[PDB]
Amino acid sequence: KETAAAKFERQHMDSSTSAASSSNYCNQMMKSRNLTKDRCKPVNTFVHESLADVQAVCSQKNVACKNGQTNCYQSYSTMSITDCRETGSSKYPNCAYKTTQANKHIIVACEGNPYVPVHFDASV
Ligand SMILES: [Rh+2]
Ligand SMILES: [Rh+2]
Repeated sequence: KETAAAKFERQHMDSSTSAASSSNYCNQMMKSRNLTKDRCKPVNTFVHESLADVQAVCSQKNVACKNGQTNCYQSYSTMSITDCRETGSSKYPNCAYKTTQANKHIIVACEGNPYVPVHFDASV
């Protein structure tokens, strides 16, 4: 089916835009990436960097993951990102999000061979 690596790309990668297309960005992107299908995914981050640059983080600063696993990695350089956060008045199926652009270090969890991002842990 959909690999963990492909799922990370669907849920977290948006290399096409340098920053959050618009105030509508999260409303459109959360739906189109199928993060609103079964429920409103409450929070989700999209990264506006090349796939190779995000895959390279698996080789960068090793940090503890929030769940206590050891396989998380923080980017040495800041990256362009968009945080999506479901609004207090959002009601499934009409999932509503606030769109916020940032330039932060990302923290991803990496797994497999090849060793690639499979979850988005945090930005700092
Ligand atoms: Rh820094
Ligand atoms: Rh700094």
